[PDB]
Amino acid sequence: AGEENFFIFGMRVEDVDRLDQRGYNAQEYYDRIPELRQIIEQLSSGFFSPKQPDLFKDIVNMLMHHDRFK
Amino acid sequence: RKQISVRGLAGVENVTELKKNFNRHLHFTLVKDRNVATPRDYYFALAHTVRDHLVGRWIRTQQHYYEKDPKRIYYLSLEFYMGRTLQNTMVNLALENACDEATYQLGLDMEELEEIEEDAGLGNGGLGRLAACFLDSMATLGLAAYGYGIRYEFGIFNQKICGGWQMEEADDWLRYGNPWEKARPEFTLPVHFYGRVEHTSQGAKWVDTQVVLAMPYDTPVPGYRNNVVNTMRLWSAKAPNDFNLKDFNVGGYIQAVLDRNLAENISRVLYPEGKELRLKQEYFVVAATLQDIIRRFKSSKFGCRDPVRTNFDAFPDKVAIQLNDTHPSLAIPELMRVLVDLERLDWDKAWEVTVKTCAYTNHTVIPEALERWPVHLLETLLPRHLQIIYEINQRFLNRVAAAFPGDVDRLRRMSLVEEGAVKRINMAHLCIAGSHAVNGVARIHSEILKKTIFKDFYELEPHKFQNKTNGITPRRWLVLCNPGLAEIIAERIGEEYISDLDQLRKLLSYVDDEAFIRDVAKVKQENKLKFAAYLEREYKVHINPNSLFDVQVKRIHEYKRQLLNCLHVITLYNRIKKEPNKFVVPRTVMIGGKAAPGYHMAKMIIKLITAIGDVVNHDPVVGDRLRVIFLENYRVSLAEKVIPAADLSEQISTAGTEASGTGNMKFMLNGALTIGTMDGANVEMAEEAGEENFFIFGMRVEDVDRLDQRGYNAQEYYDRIPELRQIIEQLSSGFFSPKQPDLFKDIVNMLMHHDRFKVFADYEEYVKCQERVSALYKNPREWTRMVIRNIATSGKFSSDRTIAQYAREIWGVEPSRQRLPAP
Ligand SMILES: Nc1ncnc2c1ncn2[C@@H]1O[C@H](COP(=O)(O)O)[C@@H](O)[C@H]1O
Ligand SMILES: *Cc1c(COP(=O)(O)O)cnc(C)c1O
Repeated sequence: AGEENFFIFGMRVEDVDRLDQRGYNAQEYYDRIPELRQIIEQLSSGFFSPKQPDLFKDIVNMLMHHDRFK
Repeated sequence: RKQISVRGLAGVENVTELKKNFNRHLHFTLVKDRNVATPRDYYFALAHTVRDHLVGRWIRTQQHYYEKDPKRIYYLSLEFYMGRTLQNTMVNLALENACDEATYQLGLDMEELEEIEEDAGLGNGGLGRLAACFLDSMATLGLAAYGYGIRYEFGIFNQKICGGWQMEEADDWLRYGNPWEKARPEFTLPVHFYGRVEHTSQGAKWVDTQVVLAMPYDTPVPGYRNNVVNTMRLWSAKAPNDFNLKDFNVGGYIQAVLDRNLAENISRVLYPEGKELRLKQEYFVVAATLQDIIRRFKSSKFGCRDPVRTNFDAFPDKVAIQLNDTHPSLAIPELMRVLVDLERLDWDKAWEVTVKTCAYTNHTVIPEALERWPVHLLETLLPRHLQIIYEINQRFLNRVAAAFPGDVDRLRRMSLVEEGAVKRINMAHLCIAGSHAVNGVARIHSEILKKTIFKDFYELEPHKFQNKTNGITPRRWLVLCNPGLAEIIAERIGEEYISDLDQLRKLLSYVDDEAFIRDVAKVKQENKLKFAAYLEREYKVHINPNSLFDVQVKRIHEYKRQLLNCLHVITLYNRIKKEPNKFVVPRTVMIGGKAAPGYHMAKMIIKLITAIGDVVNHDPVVGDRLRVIFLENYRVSLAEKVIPAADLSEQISTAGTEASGTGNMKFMLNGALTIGTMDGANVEMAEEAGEENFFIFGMRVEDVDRLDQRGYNAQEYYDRIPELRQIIEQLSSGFFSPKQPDLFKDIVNMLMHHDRFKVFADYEEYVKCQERVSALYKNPREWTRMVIRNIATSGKFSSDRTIAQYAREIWGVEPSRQRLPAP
């Protein structure tokens, strides 16, 4: 198709291998990236869940603290 | 009739009498003979000779509570880790010397026979050890208490270590009788299941329910020389046996041979998810129990003291119940069903009584571990019950609303009905609302309840949330298990300590008396001495008596961290090998404890410990400077051999996790220095003994939240600490596992990339605090004066203190070490 003709992005295999080697910490991205910080805090307040705000709690921790898939 | 008395049948501290009794029971109770008796047999001759006395005073005490009619207390716990009765009974009734002599004059040795008893397998860990202590303290305080649980027939598993892997065999401790128990077929009760609630005219009726029988078994519990003897009453489930033709359900189909075995295995085993049997086991223990509880309120004289309704108004004056952990919560709506539906009160006169009866001990901190049953699951087998929980719920949320008006979100958090995919009933929140007292079991713990877990229950009900720090009996865990240290502490200050433990501060005088200090150190030389030997006799190893007996006995679970301890032992191993001729204090590291089946991490840590064992214990360069031993089938009678022998108690969990920890304590009283993190019951020990008599280390709860805050990243500790990096690469290459290199792949990876508990983080600090430990062991007079200071301070940890605090601030009765009359 041609590389231009394709929206191919993000990490390739090397960088994940290299981030597994240098330890991946999810907090560090959260503290820089500003709309991210914002939407995680939205998920915890229970923006997207008023009746059980608490409900998405495990998606947060999964990400925040223990995500294999980056 | 008056002619039929307890009276003529004894001689008590009398050799010749007990030798006469022993010969009857061997030949008339046992219908055995000297020409035929086993060791197993001479302990049922002896245990029966020691039981006569144990029951004559039970006869007397129970009559004594009917006549005195004291408010009664009932500890509802699904696990009583009793474990070995001959000696606690011999020493709580003071017949040990007289017996030792009788059996001795007969020509058997009493110690032989003592070891044939298999531990009374009705328990599992913390929760259930505790309950067992509280019975010896509650009898001793002359309180009219009771212990009610299930009699498990197969306990929980016995641990076998085969191929350095854990094999779970079955505990049929019930194999040749348990002489300490009495079967009462005649008080069998219906426990009801499934069914439907037919609401008729004046209420609702719970119709069409399967019935299971609850048979009781009575085990007398002797207080310490105060002549009381209470009861632990456990229930054995049993099938109805109409199953053949009587009912016209069978004949044509006995596929309900099933009903029969699903019923018997409520009493078959301990547990060990939302399982229909766990709830069956919970309801079962409660219900047959609440009919004995209400029965005695009617029959124990109070049938002639009715005044009005044989009133259940006089019920919280004269009965008291304890929910020891959410495993009896159904006692609360089981009681509201008995009062409203079966008796006939209105729902407030029924609730007043229930909330004025139930007090519930807590022992959990993490949300994730509070009890929560699915409501459909309560619909099918307990339909009336989940109707009564919903009543409770409506009203409790209307109270809450009277109080925090406008807040809906609090209402939707405090309710007993949790919502998600699969709605559940917060058995935690049931317990709190149906109670006049909630209490953690250690100060840091009770406060985190009020602060973070149970908080909206404390703004609403502040007064309710107390605490009553855990404690241990001194009789099992110092006299019985340590006659030697029992002996020299008697020399310098006499008995009242055994019956009054903060009286051990008197020992702070002797801190520098060279007699004392040779004698505390000598008693320990000899406790280690015999344990080196069973570690040869009953299992195998070459122990060096003269080493730092480093022990760690915990639930083999990730957060308890025997992988922090595995890393320090690989680090001594490496050290002693890079430099074979440096003086490093010789150690015997010993770890023991059960996995609990199917937990794969745990089962791999038990193998890790034995892999390391095999390597260091066969490395010739090492000699006896280092040995790693896995103790197998840790249970109450090992705990009583290993604890006298320990010099270092390793109480190392992640800062913030242990809620308290009953064994923390067992060690202190037995003179062993504690290495451990600032959490649980370390917190009030490092306060009682003064911090510098303690080896407190690591991260504090403070800096664990902090670590989570900037995100713990294991690899950075990996990249600075050079001995760590070394052990990780040893684990992976299969230095410890040569035939399968890749065998510890999971543990490694765990540590390195997803350890919820921050083992690496406490690795520099822990190796250095141990360096300071071997340093102080290298100087016998100061390590012994630390020890004297930790023993002198044990008092804040008697179960006699804890039980007192129960009797006075929750159950409302008064302790008494006064002797009851009897025989
Ligand atoms: N009405 C009573 N009068 C005197 N002693 C009693 C009475 N009821 C029970 N006991 C004693 O208490 C023991 C336990 O009673 P129960 O609660 O029926 O298991 C009995 O074995 C007797 O020793
Ligand atoms: C006291 C005791 C326990 C308690 O475990 P902790 O780690 O101390 O809470 C466990 N097992 C036995 C045999 C005990 O006596």
